[PDB]
Amino acid sequence: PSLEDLLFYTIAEGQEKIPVHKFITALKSTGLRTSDPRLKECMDMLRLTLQTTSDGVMLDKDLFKKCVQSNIVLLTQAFRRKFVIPDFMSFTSHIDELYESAKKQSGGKVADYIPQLAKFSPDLWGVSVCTVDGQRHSTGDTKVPFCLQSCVKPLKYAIAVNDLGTEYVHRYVGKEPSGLRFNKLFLNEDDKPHNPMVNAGAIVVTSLIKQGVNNAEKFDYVMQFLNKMAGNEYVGFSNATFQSERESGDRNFAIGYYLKEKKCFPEGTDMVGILDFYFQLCSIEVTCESASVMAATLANGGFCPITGERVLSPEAVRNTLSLMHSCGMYDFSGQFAFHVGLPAKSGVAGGILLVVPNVMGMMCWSPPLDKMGNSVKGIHFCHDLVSLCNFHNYDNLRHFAKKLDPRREG
Amino acid sequence: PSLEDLLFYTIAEGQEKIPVHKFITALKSTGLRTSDPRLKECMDMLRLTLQTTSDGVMLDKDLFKKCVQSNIVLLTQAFRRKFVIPDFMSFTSHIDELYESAKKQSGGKVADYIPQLAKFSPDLWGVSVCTVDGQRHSTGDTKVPFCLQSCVKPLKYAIAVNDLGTEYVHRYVGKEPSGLRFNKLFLNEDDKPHNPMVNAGAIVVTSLIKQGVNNAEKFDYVMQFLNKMAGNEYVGFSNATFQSERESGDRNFAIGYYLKEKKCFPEGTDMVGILDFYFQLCSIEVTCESASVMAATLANGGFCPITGERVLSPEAVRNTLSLMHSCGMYDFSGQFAFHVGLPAKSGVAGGILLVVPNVMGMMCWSPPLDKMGNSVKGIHFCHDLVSLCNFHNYDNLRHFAKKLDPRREG
Amino acid sequence: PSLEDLLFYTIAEGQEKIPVHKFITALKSTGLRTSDPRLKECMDMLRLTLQTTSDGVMLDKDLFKKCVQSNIVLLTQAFRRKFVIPDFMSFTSHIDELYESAKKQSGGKVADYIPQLAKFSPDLWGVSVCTVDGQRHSTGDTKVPFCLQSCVKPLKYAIAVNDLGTEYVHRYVGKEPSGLRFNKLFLNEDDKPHNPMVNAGAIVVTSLIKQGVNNAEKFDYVMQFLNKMAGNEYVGFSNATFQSERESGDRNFAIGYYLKEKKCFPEGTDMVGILDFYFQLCSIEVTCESASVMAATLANGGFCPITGERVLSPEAVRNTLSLMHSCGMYDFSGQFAFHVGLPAKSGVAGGILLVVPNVMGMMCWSPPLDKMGNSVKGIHFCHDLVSLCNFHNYDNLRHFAKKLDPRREG
Amino acid sequence: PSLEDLLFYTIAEGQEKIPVHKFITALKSTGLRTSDPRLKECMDMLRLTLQTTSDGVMLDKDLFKKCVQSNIVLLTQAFRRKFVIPDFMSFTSHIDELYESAKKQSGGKVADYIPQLAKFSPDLWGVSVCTVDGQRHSTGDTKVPFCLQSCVKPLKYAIAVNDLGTEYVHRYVGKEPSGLRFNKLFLNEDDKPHNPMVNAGAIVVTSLIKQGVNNAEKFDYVMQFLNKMAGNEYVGFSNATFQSERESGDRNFAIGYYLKEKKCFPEGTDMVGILDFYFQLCSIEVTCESASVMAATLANGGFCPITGERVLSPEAVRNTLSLMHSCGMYDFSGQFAFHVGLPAKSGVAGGILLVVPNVMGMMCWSPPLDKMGNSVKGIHFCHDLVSLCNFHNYDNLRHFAKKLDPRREG
Ligand SMILES: O=C(Cc1ccccc1)Nc1nnc(N[C@@H]2CCN(c3nnc(NC(=O)Cc4ccccc4)s3)C2)s1
Ligand SMILES: O=C(Cc1ccccc1)Nc1nnc(N[C@@H]2CCN(c3nnc(NC(=O)Cc4ccccc4)s3)C2)s1
Repeated sequence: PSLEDLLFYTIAEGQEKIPVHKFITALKSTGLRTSDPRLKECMDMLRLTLQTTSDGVMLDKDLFKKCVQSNIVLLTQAFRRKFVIPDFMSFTSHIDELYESAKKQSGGKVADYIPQLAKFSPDLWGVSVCTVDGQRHSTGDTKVPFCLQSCVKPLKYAIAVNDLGTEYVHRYVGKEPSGLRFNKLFLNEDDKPHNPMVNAGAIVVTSLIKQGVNNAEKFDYVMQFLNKMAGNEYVGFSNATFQSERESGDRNFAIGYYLKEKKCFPEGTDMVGILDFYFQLCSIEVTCESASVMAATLANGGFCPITGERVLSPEAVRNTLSLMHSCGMYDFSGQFAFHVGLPAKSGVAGGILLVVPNVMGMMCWSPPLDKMGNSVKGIHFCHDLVSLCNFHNYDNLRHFAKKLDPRREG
Repeated sequence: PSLEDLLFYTIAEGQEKIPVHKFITALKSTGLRTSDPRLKECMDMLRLTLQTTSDGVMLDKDLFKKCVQSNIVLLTQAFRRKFVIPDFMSFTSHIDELYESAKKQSGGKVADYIPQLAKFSPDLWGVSVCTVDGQRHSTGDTKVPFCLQSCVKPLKYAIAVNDLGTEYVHRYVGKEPSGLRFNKLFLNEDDKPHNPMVNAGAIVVTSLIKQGVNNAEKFDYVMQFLNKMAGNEYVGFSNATFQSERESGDRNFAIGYYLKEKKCFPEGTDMVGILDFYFQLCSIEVTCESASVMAATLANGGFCPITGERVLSPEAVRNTLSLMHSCGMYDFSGQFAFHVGLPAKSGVAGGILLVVPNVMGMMCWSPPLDKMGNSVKGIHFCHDLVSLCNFHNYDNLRHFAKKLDPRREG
Repeated sequence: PSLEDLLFYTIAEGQEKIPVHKFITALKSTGLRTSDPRLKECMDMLRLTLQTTSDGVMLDKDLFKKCVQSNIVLLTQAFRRKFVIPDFMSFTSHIDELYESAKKQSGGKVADYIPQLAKFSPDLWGVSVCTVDGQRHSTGDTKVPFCLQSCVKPLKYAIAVNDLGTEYVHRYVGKEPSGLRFNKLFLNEDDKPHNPMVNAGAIVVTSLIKQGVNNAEKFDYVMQFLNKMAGNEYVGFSNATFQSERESGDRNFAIGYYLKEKKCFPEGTDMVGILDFYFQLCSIEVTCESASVMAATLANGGFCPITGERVLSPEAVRNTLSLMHSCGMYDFSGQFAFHVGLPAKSGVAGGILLVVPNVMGMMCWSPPLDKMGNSVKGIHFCHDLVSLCNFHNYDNLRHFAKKLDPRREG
Repeated sequence: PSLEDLLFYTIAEGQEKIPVHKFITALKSTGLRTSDPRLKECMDMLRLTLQTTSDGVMLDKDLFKKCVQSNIVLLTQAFRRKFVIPDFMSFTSHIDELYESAKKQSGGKVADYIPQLAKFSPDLWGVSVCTVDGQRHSTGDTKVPFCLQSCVKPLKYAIAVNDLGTEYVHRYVGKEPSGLRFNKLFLNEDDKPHNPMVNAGAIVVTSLIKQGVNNAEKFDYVMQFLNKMAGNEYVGFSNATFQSERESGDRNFAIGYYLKEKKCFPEGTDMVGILDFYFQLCSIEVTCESASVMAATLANGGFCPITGERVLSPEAVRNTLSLMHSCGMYDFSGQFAFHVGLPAKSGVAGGILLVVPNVMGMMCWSPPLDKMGNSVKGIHFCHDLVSLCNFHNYDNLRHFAKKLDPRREG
């Protein structure tokens, strides 16, 4: 009694033959996209079958077997409800409601210190989800590209820890929040930036990645790596944002000279070059969708959930998630950790990279920022989400009052 | 047939009768203690039956059932390996190795600013575990009473949030680490103490509890509360420590007057009484074992694992777990959060209250402190614990390298 | 058949009955003594059986069985050559050659040092062997009482590590030898005595044992511990040696005051009293034979060989053997470790307590000392022993030139 | 019956023929490598058989006999579980766990001295095992070449004693640790370096080897010797490390001139030349794997375990193990001897040559050293190994508490 034929009877309902669209609809209903890279062989085979059998279109036990066999393990887990969120449909309806609520939150100011962010409508609002099992949902403007900006800080920190290890990286950068009123100070008392999520800390992390090669390869190396975290969905680049960011980055240069003088960099660092590399990494583009997959890779201990590819070490991902928890939301970091209790990173373009460990990754995007620099609708959404679901780090998985748990059912 | 007989033959193993000792030994190996409050009916019925047949002492099926039917759901759960740590006997052997490794860390200094702590041996060292299912383990000096000191701070903060709610409580006290810099200041910029885990914060929290009634009743109420938390295991009081603490609390009187002048207290507070109540709370005694149960209540969403009682609202436990993560280990809070990733609270007696959410609570106790004020062996044990098991809060449950996961049979 | 009968036939050579004396002669030849504590039940039963009849005395199978059934495991082991040295009769013959050869080393000088050792005569010379299986051999003056003097140092250090543990004991004393040039300093750079085998170290170890009771109770307690170690063989006390020790004790008082000033003792120490306790411990009396048992308890992982009792924890015995290796023979410790490769401890009375781990314990005793303070004859014998047998710690058990291995048969 | 046959039925299980892969799998599970030089005849015959029969490929009892006849003794020992560590599979699993435990110890600093050992990273960590029976296991970075450095000191001292005797060699060098730890001084009071494991002792030992010929012959001579100890596994040379060591050896030139002036060399010694030879010997290269075989030769009384060849005299190997005990780990020598109780030698590349007498040889390697100059990870591993197994010199083989003994089974 193979997997293939016993799953066959599940969708077969008791009939001899299965509608192709009935299979596809059932597949989608689990939250998997038909374009999922782990489902390619099966999708090619279904397409091929539609060609070679216009006499249909319905799958015999043996025909069904011939399509789904190469992707059979995934298809089972999907259809035997063993995914991290069993009732993904119900969950996405909740996501949509959360979305509609934050959509009514119209305040905040779009960043305008360079013309490439002043341009973005205040009304763009997008939310994407990717579970650690690759289940997907999106609502709103989730295919509009925007710059990562500071959302890239944890990503490049993760690359650094991955390539070099914790101990080395943290010779150069600390692992703690500054404390909300040592905002302005570049260095902690050990003459290290206090953590990798502040600009000074990010600038030093940037200086550690791929030492020795030029910025072109350095950038290519980081771009490859983001491609994998995103399961090869959209990772772009804004040159316009880069040119603007470098021509108006006085404080970043102020930080650059300070760090150099305090000898914060590895020997042989070309600081002005590192600053230029730093502006490039800030100008790297995503959509909500592709970024949600990056977040999911961090939710999934370093494996990209839609390719099954190991992208980062567990050590790299844990460190990163630790610091997004405590340092990722600027001056709202403590507030956020307290009330939302999720690892997250915001950016000046309006992105909030969000991780729900062992469940899912998200990217919420809306350009208007609050006084602290976080997307208004993103922050509102994040609070609501943890109000609804027992996703708070220190929520309990067995005793959680009236909170809903999307990891269960009846 | 039914649960009791189903269970009966499991322990029975083909033969007709079960010896009582063979049932008791079977039960212990699940990690439940025979004195478990939820197993009282069963043990009462065993004592009656061991009175009935000095003739015995076997148990046939209907007699076995007579003993266990009242506690059958718990006993089945225990015996069919449904507990949070299925192979607990393997897990305690790991705890024992961890224990012996920290035992070799003989450095640090016993607090001597008051004589009651000076007298404690630098060689006392105990660790106690209580899982969210009531499984128990201890190694070392675990029934020796010692004062909570600052380990009580999250307990009384939990009580305050439980009785009054988050929002009211945090009108008087903040929700963020000061961090590690700065760390002499009594108030943040909103003129609130930074958080509940610092002295200034604890003092203010102490003032919110059971307002209106006198300090004798307040202490009573908190004792009863700590009783529920410990599942009625050992909670006491060191009057000697109380006297020492109060004739040596210049700094907390300095804090008290500062807070009073800044109007940090609720209207109608007698600040000097509150400072007397706070010193009392610090002088409350526990053992490793009874404190590990309190920690398990926090691990278990507010339900005391060995009684089944709801002690704290889930709100209270979350808030508390949040602030123990970022603020619970003094100047080592950030390092500890980064490296151990567990909510914890230390005290100057050498206690470390440790919570592994959804898994277990622990108390570690060894009087010698490091220069930050944390128990040396406790700190070493805690690091090792998380080097071994995937208990770090930002460990992945599915992809965790070569860490051990005690929640699985692998 | 059964083991008693199997054993019977062995000792009965097909003959119908075993004479008692024949069984006794057969038993002695294994190396066991008839007075062996583990063989009491059997000897009690041979005494009773030899009372049943004026003469007799034969034992048929059921009578033999009657006497030997209580101790059959040990008797079988002895008779089927399972003892650590199978051909023990051959071995004692080579102990005797070694003895006679050292007997011709008449050089050296008795400690005139105190009024009690000056009368002890340079012709006395005895060597006793006790293996880890209780096999015994003696040659020369082995029942003559003499004081342990510094041979007591590993014994009292073992007691301390046994009662208090390694980490406590070594807060007070070190675990290395100093310079052969710094054999005059009392303290190392951490202001602890160098190790337990020097006077300053021994004095500090003496202060650790049974704190809180008077020194007459402390002395009793060490004597009790020393009784277990010798399997209740001779342990005494020389008041004479004690008096001359305490008057000629200027350097110990010098060390005493130096340790006091440098705060080397446990809090609440009466240094002057400790010196007096110390003088008593050095004046404790043994014979060659009883001391060899003490040495064999150390050879046997802390179990006394002729009684089976767990006398010392493995930690105690290992710690003790390690420090006898490097620190046990004064200025000759280095040369002795290199050439003899056995843990040993000498004393000014002429004694050398010798441990061959996993094989045997020995006491060698001969009052004339060389210019380093070690018994001339003892040192000569220890050299010859390791020249003859592959007992050196860094001899190879498989490839050992033309050395003899007593652990192996033909 | 013939051994070949008796062994045949073992693996035959009950069948008439043995599948070749099944014999190979059974062989390797003993820990023997198929590439073992003692198994060459058998492996050649098996390879030949696989050629001369495209059939099977299964061994008749007659065919099997033809393959394994010439190596029958060793194959018997291997299959009848008579190797020093019977359950090698279980042991290697324990090696791996110790490995993973030391792997999380990322402190220490790579030996920066004249930047080019700095070329390979602080992340390299490998452990290789070779038993005295030739059983092999490796984990981590064990085929990366690194320079012996000071790890070569015991090897060239063993060569010297082998060729010259103990008496000659120790006219020129001492037998003792410099004591507590002055290796400020080059000479002891007899104007001899203290022992062969200090640089002045190593330099003087170097001057002893192969006197009369030039340095290339001397070097070839020691290299062929190293080839035998390693069973002809990798022994190389780093010219890079040599030129470097040669231009950075002021201290060694300071020692060289001191020794010359104090007449420490043999008559006719060209000191500056000897220093150059000395630099070359430090620059000799091994892997973890080949070095483990060297250590195993020392563990096996001077016979290389994987060739059965006599490389060093028992006197040479004993002398070397005695001095590795007390003088092998720099300043940690006393502490290491106490806590680990194994002969070991560290080098500044991060290697630790470790001998467990009569059991196995090991090489641990991790470049980051501690303040004393010993590999952080190696030291951690060595401590953990002796905590786990009863391999400490002065562990007892019969009574050893909770330690595991891998020389045993049930
Ligand atoms: O803040 C204000 C006034 C203000 C108030 C309200 C609104 C607008 C302006 N002015 C500033 N001047 N300079 C600043 N930062 C420079 C650059 C980085 N830094 C250090 N980084 N690390 C250092 N080393 C340390 O140890 C930490 C430290 C510094 C000061 C006090 C305590 C600790 S200095 C020194 S900010
Ligand atoms: O100010 C705010 C609001 C705020 C917060 C953040 C940013 C802007 C405004 N709240 C508070 N002010 N003062 C407080 N505590 C009392 C008074 C000062 N103190 C000392 N702390 N430390 C003292 N001694 C020293 O700072 C040298 C020293 C340094 C190193 C080693 C030894 C001494 S006095 C004890 S709470």
